[PDB]
Amino acid sequence: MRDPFMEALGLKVLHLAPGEAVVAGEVRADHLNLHGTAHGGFLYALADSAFALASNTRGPAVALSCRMDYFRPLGAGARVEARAVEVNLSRRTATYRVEVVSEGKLVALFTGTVFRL
Amino acid sequence: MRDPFMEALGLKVLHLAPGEAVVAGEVRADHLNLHGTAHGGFLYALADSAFALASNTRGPAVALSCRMDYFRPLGAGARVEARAVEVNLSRRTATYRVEVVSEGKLVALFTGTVFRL
Amino acid sequence: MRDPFMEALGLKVLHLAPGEAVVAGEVRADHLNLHGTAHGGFLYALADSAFALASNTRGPAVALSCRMDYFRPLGAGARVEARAVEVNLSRRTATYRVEVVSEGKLVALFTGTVFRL
Amino acid sequence: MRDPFMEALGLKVLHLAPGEAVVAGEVRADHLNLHGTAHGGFLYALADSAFALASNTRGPAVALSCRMDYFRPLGAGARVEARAVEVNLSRRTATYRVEVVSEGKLVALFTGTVFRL
Ligand SMILES: [Cl-]
Repeated sequence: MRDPFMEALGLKVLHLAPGEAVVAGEVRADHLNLHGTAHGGFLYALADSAFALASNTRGPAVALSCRMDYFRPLGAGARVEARAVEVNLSRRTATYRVEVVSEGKLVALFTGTVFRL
Repeated sequence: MRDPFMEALGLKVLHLAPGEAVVAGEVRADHLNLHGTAHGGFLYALADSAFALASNTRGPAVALSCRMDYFRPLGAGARVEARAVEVNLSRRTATYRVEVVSEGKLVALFTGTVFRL
Repeated sequence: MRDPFMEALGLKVLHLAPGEAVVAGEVRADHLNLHGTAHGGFLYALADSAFALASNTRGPAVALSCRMDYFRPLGAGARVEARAVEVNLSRRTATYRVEVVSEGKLVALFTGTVFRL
Repeated sequence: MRDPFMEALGLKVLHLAPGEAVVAGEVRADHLNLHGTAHGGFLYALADSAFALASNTRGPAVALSCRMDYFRPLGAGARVEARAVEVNLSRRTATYRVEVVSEGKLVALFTGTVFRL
């Protein structure tokens, strides 16, 4: 398993088991947006990566629809984690909840559904 | 206006006007996922960037909730664009639709709502 | 085609063609919520009905994920329509955009994806 | 507190406390769709009602964006519940997760964000 984008973003896996995964990273200078806070795409990439790993432990799967709800902004240097858990596993689709956490606070909530190939 | 993450991803602005924006990029080797296709986070970052620029033409705004629907995978070298248009503009919130297109095909659809500061 | 819930809500079809549908209704006294405005479930039911009809013109399909963005409240007596159009049609999934309109104003935006049986 | 639509749908409250609520109902003949299963609008109305009650325990609030993920169909006679819990409470917005359950099975997952008036 090699994910070029995860590697480019400096992400690491803290846990991987059937139906679940935790991916972590640190907000670097190149991850900031025009507001000076962690770009929504960086936080989403983090959650999506945990989502991808968790869902693929059940077999090949690709994202269909994902929702990202942002609660708190993060600045450079912030250590963040995306914790993915399985909500539903069906024959051709599956859904996961991914909590994005930093220093014990829920920074964002990701909800995604995949199509099982 | 300087967005470190957009710059790091090699994104460029093709259009910016009141309530709308178009951001473009090319899928590079470092943008691929474990599947060998454009990482969902890269495509989302592209759409989110157009969303951010379009929404901020109305004044400071931050994302609340965003949905990303994926329709077609993209490989390295693909030229992609995210076209953001305003769907609703309220006093404290606004919503935008962002079409992600590559070679005339709709690759994904992004729907997002911001909170106006 | 008989839909008990659509009938119970007093909904009517104003258009049905391949990949698209328009469903209309009027906000009645029994459709109001604790706020005295059209219940979110009534507006969603309206959009979902147009979504269901439009998607099923392509063959049997059931909803996977749907998003409803609310922009303006409606009171009793308001005439409302849900206009569904096809955004993407794939082999096993399809996505539709449904605009909820009343007196020329966009009251809400519904985005939904179905699984094709 | 009187909600005409909840009453019309035969819904009842099983729990209400700060930041949370449980609403229950039974799928009646008039709640079925063209497929002969519980209409998506009925299940959404159920979840939305729990969402509305839970969010309003914190003060007046109206829905901004809601997502409904469907996992299992329900037939006439099914007893269903929507359990709403608070995910995030901010100054002007709040987010809730609502699990739709029937006979111990997760039938659907609702995720919604409100604007606090
Ligand atoms: Cl959504």
